[PDB]
Amino acid sequence: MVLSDGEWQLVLNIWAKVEADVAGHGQDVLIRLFKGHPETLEKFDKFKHLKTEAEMKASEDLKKHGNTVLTALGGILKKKGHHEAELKPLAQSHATKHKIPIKYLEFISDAIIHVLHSRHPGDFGADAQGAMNKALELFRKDIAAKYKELGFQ
Ligand code: HEM
Repeated sequence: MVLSDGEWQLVLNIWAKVEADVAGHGQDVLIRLFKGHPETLEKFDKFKHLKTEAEMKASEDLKKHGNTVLTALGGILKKKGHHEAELKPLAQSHATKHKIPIKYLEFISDAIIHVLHSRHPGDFGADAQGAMNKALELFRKDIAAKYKELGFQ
């Protein structure tokens, strides 16, 4: 389920803009995730104390984790169609340690798309949106395959 060269270029072109403020994007993504799907917040022992959007926005640890998430995703995206090594430890920890259903990965994928549109209305047009959908679909597909191996799928 392979992206074209042009599709990868669109993905990484918008991603280079994310990289001007990775932590801010990452915090926005986690806030969108937690507000839209509160069950996801409950998987984070270290964030479940946050009861309001303002509290989420004020948390420096949440911002840091947002940076961690998007920096790791950036690493995956820059490997384009060959991200096996980067994806492996992530699937492993999310399956066995953090116990994160694939469905929650769908939720965060949608949150990323939402945030990219919110912050970049002009640059993140339909072509880039579609290419980013495909890149995040491939991410989910490959994680789900590792989950299946490990009996978490
Ligand atoms: C784009 C998708 C995601 C990426 C790239 C990502 C990345 C990471 C990374 C790099 C870490 C630290 C290293 C590790 O433990 O593997 C981490 C930790 C963690 N992730 Fe994710 N993650 C993603 C999605 C999610 C989702 C959707 C959830 C929950 C709904 C989640 C829950 C957790 C938890 C609970 C930890 C440990 C947090 C702590 O330090 O207390 N992850 N994630």
